[PDB]
Amino acid sequence: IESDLERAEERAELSEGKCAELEEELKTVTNNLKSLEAQ
Amino acid sequence: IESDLERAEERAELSEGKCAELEEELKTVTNNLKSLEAQ
Repeated sequence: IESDLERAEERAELSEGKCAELEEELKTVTNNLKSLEAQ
Repeated sequence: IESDLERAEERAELSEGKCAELEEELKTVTNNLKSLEAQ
């Protein structure tokens, strides 16, 4: 169960980092879309 | 350790669910941006 918990924490950290990066990417993409939609 | 694994799996699977929703949101907004920029 300890061996289970360590890899569970590792994948959780990886997923959280990926989610944060994708949230930043979403913010940038929607900012560019809003800027381009003016024309 | 069992309790730790339980709530770890809980918020982990919540994280991948949110990540998948964010992935599809990025895909659709990118498609919309490409469609607008095509013309």
